[PDB]
Amino acid sequence: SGHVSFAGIDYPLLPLNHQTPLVFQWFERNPDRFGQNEIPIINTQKNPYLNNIINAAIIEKERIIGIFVDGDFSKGQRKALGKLEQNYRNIKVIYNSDLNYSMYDKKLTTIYLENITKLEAQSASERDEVLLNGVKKSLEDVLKNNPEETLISSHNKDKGHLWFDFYRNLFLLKGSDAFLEAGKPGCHHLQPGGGCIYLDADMLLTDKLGTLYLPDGIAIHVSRKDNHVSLENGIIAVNRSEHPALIKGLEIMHSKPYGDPYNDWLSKGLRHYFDGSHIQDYDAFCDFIEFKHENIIMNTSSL
Ligand SMILES: O=c1ccn([C@@H]2O[C@H](COP(=O)(O)OP(=O)(O)O)[C@@H](O)[C@H]2O)c(=O)[nH]1
Ligand SMILES: NC(=[NH2+])NCCC[C@H](N)C(=O)O
Repeated sequence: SGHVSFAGIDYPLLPLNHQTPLVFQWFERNPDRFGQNEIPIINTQKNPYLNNIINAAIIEKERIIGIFVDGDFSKGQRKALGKLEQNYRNIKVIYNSDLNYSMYDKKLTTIYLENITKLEAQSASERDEVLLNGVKKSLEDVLKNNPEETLISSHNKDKGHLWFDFYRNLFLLKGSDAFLEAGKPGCHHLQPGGGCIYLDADMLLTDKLGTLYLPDGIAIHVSRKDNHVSLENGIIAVNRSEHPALIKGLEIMHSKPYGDPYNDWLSKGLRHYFDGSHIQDYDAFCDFIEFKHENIIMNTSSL
């Protein structure tokens, strides 16, 4: 079609054409279980992820493919990627540290003390003292820990899947203009403030994707098992840099102690923007926001 309507509000279908890079990501918790001249990206029987990205890139030789990487990498491991970039020159390896996220950041001192004030400003006969006393100990712990400790820093390699699911959302905020910001070659063909398409390393390209259309230019993976639907970070595709729905999620991260990429940023951000006030069912959002493509065998890590 040409559009779709949700909550009584109308939403046009926006193009994501074959310029639009596929993004993969690998945040490797440990680099030293790899050879120091091995591409520090996992390619094993249960998940041969390094095979699923190349084959993706081969199926799409004339669309850019980004590999969003992060980990304390040996010089030789960085040149394993280097060989990978010249041996296939649509592939663009991008180091997390080569991007500046300061414009999207916040200090937990700030974030906590905000909530401390909000709660203390409410009726004592109404307020969440249980929470009121947790954010102050979180406060108590960050002071002693480190004055200038922020959201972005917190969600570190130590913090497991919050490491890579947090920075993912940041990446997409920066979108296609991030190929430029690290300095990656032969990316002049990317449009400004342009979108991207993240992929779990395990969503398998089979055949060409083509030119995607979305409600307001955003879609995400939705799980459907067996009797269940969820929204997933397995696929994320936007049509531009700093899409609002994710922007709102970045705000909810700034305005909540203990925000979470999955529940707060991704999930509630999308849905508050799309459904600020909850007129449509959750599922009827999941359907409205679902990313459909027949040429990808979705989320093959469950097998
Ligand atoms: O050590 C890891 C493990 C996972 N991932 C990311 O998590 C995504 C999906 O992970 P997987 O399918 O293995 O786990 P699931 O979330 O499906 O259980 C991958 O594409 C990666 O982007 C990562 O960056 N580093
Ligand atoms: N974003 C994702 N696709 N996450 C994984 C969801 C499926 C999960 N691997 C399972 O056990 O079924």
